[PDB]
Amino acid sequence: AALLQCTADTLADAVLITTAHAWQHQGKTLFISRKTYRIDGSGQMAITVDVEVASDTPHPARIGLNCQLAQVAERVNWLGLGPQENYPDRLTAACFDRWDLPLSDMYTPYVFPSENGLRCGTRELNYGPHQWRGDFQFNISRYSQQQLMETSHRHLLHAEEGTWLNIDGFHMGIGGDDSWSPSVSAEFQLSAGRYHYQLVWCQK
Amino acid sequence: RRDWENPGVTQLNRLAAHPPFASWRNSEEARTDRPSQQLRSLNGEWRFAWFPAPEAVPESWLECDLPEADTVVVPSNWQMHGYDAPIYTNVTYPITVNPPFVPTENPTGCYSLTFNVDESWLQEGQTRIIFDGVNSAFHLWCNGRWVGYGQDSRLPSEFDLSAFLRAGENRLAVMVLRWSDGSYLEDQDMWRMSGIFRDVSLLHKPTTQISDFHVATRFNDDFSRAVLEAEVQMCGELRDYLRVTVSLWQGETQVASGTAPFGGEIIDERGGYADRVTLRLNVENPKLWSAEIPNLYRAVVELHTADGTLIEAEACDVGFREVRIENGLLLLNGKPLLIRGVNRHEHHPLHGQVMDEQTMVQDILLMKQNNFNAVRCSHYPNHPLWYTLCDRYGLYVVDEANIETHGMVPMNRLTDDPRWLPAMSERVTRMVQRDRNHPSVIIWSLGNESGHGANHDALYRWIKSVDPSRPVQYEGGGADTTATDIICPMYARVDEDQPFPAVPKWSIKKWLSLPGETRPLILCEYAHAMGNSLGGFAKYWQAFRQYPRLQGGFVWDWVDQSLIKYDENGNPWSAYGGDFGDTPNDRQFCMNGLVFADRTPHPALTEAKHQQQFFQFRLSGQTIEVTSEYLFRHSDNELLHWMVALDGKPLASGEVPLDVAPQGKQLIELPELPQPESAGQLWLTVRVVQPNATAWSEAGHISAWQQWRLAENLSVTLPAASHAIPHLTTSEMDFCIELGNKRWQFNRQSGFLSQMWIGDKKQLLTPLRDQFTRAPLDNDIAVSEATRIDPNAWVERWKAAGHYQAEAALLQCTADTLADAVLITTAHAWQHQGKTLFISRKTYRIDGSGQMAITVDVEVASDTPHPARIGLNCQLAQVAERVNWLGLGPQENYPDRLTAACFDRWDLPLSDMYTPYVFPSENGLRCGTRELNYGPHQWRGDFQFNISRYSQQQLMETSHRHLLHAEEGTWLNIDGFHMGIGGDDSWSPSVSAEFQLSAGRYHYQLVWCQK
Ligand SMILES: CC(C)S[C@@H]1O[C@H](CO)[C@H](O)[C@H](O)[C@H]1O
Ligand SMILES: [Mg+2]
Ligand SMILES: [Mg+2]
Ligand SMILES: [Mg+2]
Ligand SMILES: [Mg+2]
Ligand SMILES: [Mg+2]
Ligand code: NA
Ligand code: NA
Ligand code: NA
Ligand code: NA
Ligand code: NA
Repeated sequence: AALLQCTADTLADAVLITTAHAWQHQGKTLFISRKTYRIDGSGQMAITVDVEVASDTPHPARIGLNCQLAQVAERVNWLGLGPQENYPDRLTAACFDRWDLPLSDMYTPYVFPSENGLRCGTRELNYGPHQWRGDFQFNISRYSQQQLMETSHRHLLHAEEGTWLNIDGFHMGIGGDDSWSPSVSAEFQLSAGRYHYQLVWCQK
Repeated sequence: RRDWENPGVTQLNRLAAHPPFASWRNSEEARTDRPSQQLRSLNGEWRFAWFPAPEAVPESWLECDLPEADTVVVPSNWQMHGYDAPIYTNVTYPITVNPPFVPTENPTGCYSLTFNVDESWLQEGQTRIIFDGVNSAFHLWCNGRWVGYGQDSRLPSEFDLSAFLRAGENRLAVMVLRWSDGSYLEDQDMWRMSGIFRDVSLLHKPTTQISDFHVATRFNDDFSRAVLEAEVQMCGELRDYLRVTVSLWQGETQVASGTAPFGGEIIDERGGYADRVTLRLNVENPKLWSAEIPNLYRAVVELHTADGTLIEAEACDVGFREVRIENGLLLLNGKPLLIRGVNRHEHHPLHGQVMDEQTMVQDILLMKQNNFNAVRCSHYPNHPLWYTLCDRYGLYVVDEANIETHGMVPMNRLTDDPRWLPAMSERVTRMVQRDRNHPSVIIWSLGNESGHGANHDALYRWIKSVDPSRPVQYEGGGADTTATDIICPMYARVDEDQPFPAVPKWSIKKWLSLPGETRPLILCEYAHAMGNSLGGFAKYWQAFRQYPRLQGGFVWDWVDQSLIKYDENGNPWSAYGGDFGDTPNDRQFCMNGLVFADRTPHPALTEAKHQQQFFQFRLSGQTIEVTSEYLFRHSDNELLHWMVALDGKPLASGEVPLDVAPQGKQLIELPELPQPESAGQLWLTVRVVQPNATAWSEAGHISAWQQWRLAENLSVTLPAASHAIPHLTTSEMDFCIELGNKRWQFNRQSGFLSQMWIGDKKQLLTPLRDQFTRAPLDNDIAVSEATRIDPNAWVERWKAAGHYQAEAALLQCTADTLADAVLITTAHAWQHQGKTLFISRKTYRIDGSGQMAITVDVEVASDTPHPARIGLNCQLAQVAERVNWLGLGPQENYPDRLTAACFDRWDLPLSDMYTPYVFPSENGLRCGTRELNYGPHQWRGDFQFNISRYSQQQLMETSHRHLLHAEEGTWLNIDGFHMGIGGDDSWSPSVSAEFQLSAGRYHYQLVWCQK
């Protein structure tokens, strides 16, 4: 990430932070992310994200945010598709409802670890004292993506401190027509060029 | 007798049907297709009188011209001259359905002509009269004596006048009935007119003459050898000294010839045809005919005495081609066709159903220029010159019998009735008899929308027996009945099934594989081009290219059937159904063309040209792969032009000749290019240009194109700090922002941008407000009527939900002062009777450079019908001469109809940004636009827009283009999102799901600035 802009403004009942960043590689701009964070008297933090993805870069795996929360909580409660793991091209069986599971059920122990446990079509997510509202896809677990990608076998994974939360505005399909060639259908690739998503993070 | 109310009497004294004759008496004139002294035209000024019924015609008319008659031009349709009204009805008959009777008030047209006959014509031989087209039935008298009668408005009726004429002056009297029993078989979707609307001629033939001739061409396995076989029949004095010589010419060279006496092979216990002879000519390495290379030979048929006297000669152009269906594919000269077709009615806005050479040529040129290779004679045999022109210019033809009984209930009531077999047989048999020697004709059709009756089965078999060289098709009764060799549905969708009981229209892809099915599938009609339509056209072409057995289709249709009317002032205007007092009527349903009645294209034409391209392209790296879809020719008149531009600015370009064999591939490696560090998207556009003119196009004609995005360099460079900060002033009713010479005013009661000044000049006539509706397209209205609401049509669903009348409720309107800008925030709710349909949340950020950034986020209730658009609109005070944009163009393009458009910088006169569809609706949109410039304004983002002098409300409220009036200023519609236009059909919802705005939440953003 390269910073382009970072400003702060006060409005009548809130403070507005505005940022812009570019992600580059070998001098090429891959992605540009523009955001606004508006924090109001109610304590709700409204996050707006507008991303540009260069047309000539391979369509990305996801367009989201992530962070490592300091806390660990017993349950995960959401209003979205579930209860089990579901992805864009594999979510027909999931149902829109209010689901509540222990944190570990939000992690899928595939023998060869990878991105896993996403839930799509979520409008509200509750974890510890935190609540996130919007229309997004998310995964939450004790393992960073970095770990999952560096680890060959599930038995060798170790819970990190805290909880890693990935909240996505958009996520690529998983494919599977075959597993020895590109198998994600065009309609599930993030090829729109410009994406927008918005979330509200507030306290419970 | 009322022979016009008796399907058992379709003619009286009519001569047998046959292929075009001219009775040349010199073989070289026949070879050259020069005029024949023995074939005269009686076209010109005739005498005419109109009567309300046949009972009103006075007997004196048989012997004398009526003083009150008018002199009129023939051929013509009398409605075109104003004698009575033409009627526009689609399915329902124009007369009460009570076969075989017709109304007793039945417009009768009394035509007459005094003409000359030279004595020589009467000293020997036979003199006949030929009426190429009389609608719908007629009695003929010559010199006051009754000659005969004929029915079938679309084929020639011939009568021998030998015994009725005299040297010098003679007078014809033709009593034409508008309605007859033949009308029950002429219910095609078109204007219902009448008269002597095709040519009238007089032909002299010798007493011993060629009465028919059939030419066939058969080949060996690889088409390197052929045998032309010509069966010739004579009438007259049969004698042993007679012979027939058939000679075959390629230009001035005689390639083959055969001579034989009459007397065919023994056929049965009683012998053979002593009045027939079959000549067989071997032809080595024949030049084959196709729509791609219409190679033709000339066959001259000489009837002569053995010792050398030519009696008469007949002739035809011959195209060596084989048509056959094998293994489920329609093959032409052994290769599978891909039909880029169109249905074409014979229509002229001034002349009605009278066709002329110019018009026909004009149409074939445009068809070819637009990548069509085939035409369906919807729905009757055409004027004879049509076939000659398709044979010479090269178009594949589906010749269709003049049989349509759509309005019956059920549709096969007459076609399944043995009593109507005779009438139907004539329509099929006479067509085959006349048109069987034209190579352009590749498929015979039994007629249209007449259900499926046993009469169809019988006639299907008759053709199969008499002419095994062409497949027979017929759509009625479900498009895959036992009366068709080809599955030929109308408006079947690509992926979507429409399972109507008894006659379902399956997805074409699914249809091919139903249990036991094996036939090829070619839609006889698809892509209903009514108004702003052709949405989803590319979906059909992708399917056709992907599945071998999907062999194309015929678009509906070529030309709008509008008619010219004149206003008080005498200015012409385009009329449709009901415009002549005609009722019941089907309004605008008569206009479904790719082109306007004067041949001006509608925007959809470029979409068809593009999807129908003959060259396909793939890009890998800087290697372009060109694939030819031609089956027979090499790309010998083609060059590849390539150009790279950055956001519309040319950076490089070149040309490469194309050398690709039919079905072949050519790899083209592009040069090291521009790697610009400057911001923007690089775009590659390639075009195939024909350097040399052809019979159908001018030098430089563009036949195909394609575009691809190449490298993109996203701008990361920051705007230069401004030495200014807009000032805000507030009152209870407004928020006013000032910056330099600029000012913005926002109304606090409505929540909208009410005015803007540049300098001190007001810029808006109406505020900028959200818009979620469109002036409905023909496809949105479909078959809805005020008198008969269709609740499933889009327009009706939007109406019912209140979209057109919902009112914006202000939920919030705030102003904030930033470090370097003023920020206005608003939110509105659109509601209708208790229900919140849409919520619009926006921010307007006006900074120190004078730019206004607008962000819009809309929510759409999931249970309201998906809206036509999600955008803003306003009436600008200025009117500027040009419109310049960076986006898709240059022509009108919509989400489901934009493949043909190319992204570039376009600049057109304002008026070009409006599409004058006869029936007004939402029109002129251009999609995928990044920057729009109009006068002093500039708008940037990623949107679709239209701009014109006509409001959506005005377009929605006016039924005819000629009644529209430019409003003050210019109306601009800038959409974040716009619904597809549809058109798979125009009488049901046809917009594909992926083109409906059903996302629930929508985001768009624009920046409005100056210059
Ligand atoms: C309106 C449908 C029930 S019939 C539909 O009408 C169209 C009108 O342009 C064309 O005539 C089509 O051939 C016909 O199938
Ligand atoms: Mg009759
Ligand atoms: Mg000779
Ligand atoms: Mg003589
Ligand atoms: Mg019809
Ligand atoms: Mg009507
Ligand atoms: Na891994
Ligand atoms: Na095909
Ligand atoms: Na029509
Ligand atoms: Na060439
Ligand atoms: Na209208």
